[PDB]
Amino acid sequence: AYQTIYPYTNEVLHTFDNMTDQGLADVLERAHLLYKKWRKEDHLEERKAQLHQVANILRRDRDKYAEIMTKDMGKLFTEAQGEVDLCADIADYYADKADEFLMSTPLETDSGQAYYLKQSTGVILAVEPWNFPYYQIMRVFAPNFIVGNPMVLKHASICPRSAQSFEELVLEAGAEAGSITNLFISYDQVSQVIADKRVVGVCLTGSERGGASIAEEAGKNLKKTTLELGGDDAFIILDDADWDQLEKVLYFSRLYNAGQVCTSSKRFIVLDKDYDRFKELLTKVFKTAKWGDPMDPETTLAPLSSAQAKADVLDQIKLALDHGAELVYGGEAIDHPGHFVMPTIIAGLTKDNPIYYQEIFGPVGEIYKVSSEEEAIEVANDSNYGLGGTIFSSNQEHAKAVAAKIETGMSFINSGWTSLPELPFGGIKHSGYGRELSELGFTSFVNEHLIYIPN
Amino acid sequence: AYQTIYPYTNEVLHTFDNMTDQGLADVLERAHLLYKKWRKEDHLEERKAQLHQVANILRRDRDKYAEIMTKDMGKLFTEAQGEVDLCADIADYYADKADEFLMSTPLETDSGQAYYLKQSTGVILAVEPWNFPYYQIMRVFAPNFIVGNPMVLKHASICPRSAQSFEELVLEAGAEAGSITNLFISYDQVSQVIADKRVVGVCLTGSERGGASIAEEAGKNLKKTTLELGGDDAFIILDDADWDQLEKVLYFSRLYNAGQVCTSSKRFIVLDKDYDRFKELLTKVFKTAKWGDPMDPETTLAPLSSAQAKADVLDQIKLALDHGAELVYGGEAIDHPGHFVMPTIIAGLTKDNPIYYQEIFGPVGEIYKVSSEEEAIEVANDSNYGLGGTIFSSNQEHAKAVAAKIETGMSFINSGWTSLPELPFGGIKHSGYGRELSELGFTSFVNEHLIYIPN
Repeated sequence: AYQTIYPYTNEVLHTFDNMTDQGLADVLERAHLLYKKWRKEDHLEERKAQLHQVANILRRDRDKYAEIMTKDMGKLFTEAQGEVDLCADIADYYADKADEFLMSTPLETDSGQAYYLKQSTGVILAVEPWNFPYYQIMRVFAPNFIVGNPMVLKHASICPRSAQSFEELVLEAGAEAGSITNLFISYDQVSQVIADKRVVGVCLTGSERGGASIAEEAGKNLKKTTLELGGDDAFIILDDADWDQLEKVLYFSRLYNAGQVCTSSKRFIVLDKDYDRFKELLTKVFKTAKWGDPMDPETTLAPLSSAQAKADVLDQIKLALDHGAELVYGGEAIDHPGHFVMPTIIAGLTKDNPIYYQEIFGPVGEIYKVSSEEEAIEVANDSNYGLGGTIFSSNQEHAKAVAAKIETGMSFINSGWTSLPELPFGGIKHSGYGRELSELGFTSFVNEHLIYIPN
Repeated sequence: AYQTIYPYTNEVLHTFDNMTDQGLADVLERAHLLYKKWRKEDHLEERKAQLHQVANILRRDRDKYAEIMTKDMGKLFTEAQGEVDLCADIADYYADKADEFLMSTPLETDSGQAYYLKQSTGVILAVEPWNFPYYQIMRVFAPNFIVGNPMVLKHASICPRSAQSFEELVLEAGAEAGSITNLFISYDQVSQVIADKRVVGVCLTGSERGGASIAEEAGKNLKKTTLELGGDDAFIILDDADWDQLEKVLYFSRLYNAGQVCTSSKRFIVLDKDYDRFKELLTKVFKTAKWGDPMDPETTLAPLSSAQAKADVLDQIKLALDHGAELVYGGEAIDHPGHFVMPTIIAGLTKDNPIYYQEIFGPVGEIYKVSSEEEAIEVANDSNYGLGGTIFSSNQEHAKAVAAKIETGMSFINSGWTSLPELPFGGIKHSGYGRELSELGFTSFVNEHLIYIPN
């Protein structure tokens, strides 16, 4: 069912009706016709203006959209405001970059005249998750809208107001109906969407189980995909780390969005010499957490997004301890109807402990002790994931050199993750493939169309 | 089932044994360790030199490799020599472009310093087809070898000597064992390879049946893919076409490789006024075909690549006729043990004739009648395919304008298809996704690895 249930109170705020098969067919036809219209007639300047207006309305109504996200999935209102801010920038970015990103590309050849165009292809299915309900949509809506690929959206079951309001936002901005349409549909209907010939690509952000299910169905139907999945990012503290600067980023690095971030700093990798010192430092930082009402500006730790999310995180902590890990800090129950998990730190994970290799989507710090920088890299790369990661080092060339040795899509130097419209975002291994944002995130579903005139 | 049967004589020339499970395990580990070696040690200049040496050996022994292809799958020896030539050029191209294509890319941001690296990812499975046994391998081996992604190859069951000799060629050039390894393996084993954690991407060229099977398995295992599939390219003759230039390219356009080309000119689209003239012109051209021994330099039409290929094409011709199409020319049996199909022209396909929308992988001309340029574009785009195509018009700017309106990945002006190392090759719809060749074909299985240093 599609329901808004506030994670702070566990109470129902909204219930939404499912889309019928005929409603879905009607939406796909409308989207296909819009694709054809944008191919036949030049409406680029209108779409650029409309995307700027999306950003404008997000600015005007920021607190409205921020609260919608908090009420859907529980995140701190301040974090949700920041998410709106980033969405504003992404929309403005792709509208501003439209002409440059759509320009024909000459090809060097002495055999004739050659270039390629960057053209729309059709209707794109976006499958997006609850942890960043707006940002994950905007990352794919903005570039696809600019090139002229209408979008249909299947969002998380627990953020239906976010999903519905996003469609409403785009219509409010003046975009033609069909530019994006939210689909309150079943998994079986999703399969039908993927098999529909009007649909020409699927972009997914979410879990690797959802990713595998969707990518399998897309492959069956010859549909191109991009996958933005989870991570188990290594935050590697080198022998020349600045420990003052280190302390200042730790809370954000693991506890932002209550740790429910694919690029959360999930595996801290620390040298033996520094191990006791880091245990104490991370404990100090985690102790500062104040859980409670995510609408309250004093609150610095949100409840998790659902009862199941909380259960799963608690079970993972328990699994870790049952297989020999050390409980360093926390792990005690929070007595409140909201889906709260207290900041918890574990260490002593060995390779035969399942949690050594599992992503924990909650506020769980993990400390991996290593004996050398070589081993730090080995442990960092001994992962089924490879999304982000951090290198902490006061020597810039040292930091860059270690970063290049990590098998991962992103390396953040002396800092936890961030995202900006101009920076490509994506991973390797079970973290997925393809890139979103920057110019790399513009061409995923464009037809690079060669035109060749031989001499 | 890996067996060379010469399509001219129907004689078995080679039977090969399948690779064992242990053999395959050993190959995958060798490939993985080679990936790690090339990550941890800079061997780019060695690989550049080795790839140039692959080109050197192909040049020196061109006739050997051409004959291998002819004997496997029946193509004209002269065409196979041309295929070798293109392979030489692709190899030299990626070796020459290596440093440019591998350069770090600075990213403009005022929030700090950012760049992304282009790094290898792991072992790539290439699944390749019989119609261009060497060229389809080289398109993916050359860029991946340069990147540092070792390759394992599953080739068509009917070109096993081509497949084995390609591995031998790379070894002869001095490349380290594991740079490419041919796999004589079952579909069971192919699925094993796709599920193996050491394998990080799958590139396939071939039919959409195999493409869908492979992409479905890749998706289930979160493995990135590119698909280069079939086409039903529209060759559109506009009202200002140069008919002398037109006559000169028609034979090649549909009868090169006996029509067994994803970018063959399968749908000729002609205006009412020109229809009778084109019918007799295409008939004139087709009657010049001389079938026979593909090793004989006077032979200008090869047998098809297998008994089943011939049977499939003959069945499609009959399906077309049974559903109301007109037999313009040909359609008569060639009495010979080889898999010969004579050049055949059909017309009068209607939208309820299945052949209107089917790819015929043989020497079958199809003439589609339209009453306007607008209708020609609509017919060209009314296709489950979108790989190549041709616009014929004396006004090249007009041809360029019309080409942009075609839903397809490539448009060839006043000419049939071609391929060059510097030109991207690929399609949309059921013709697949992704691009091979050019710099676009360099990055398919590269980790675009962001390094971000905030101020």
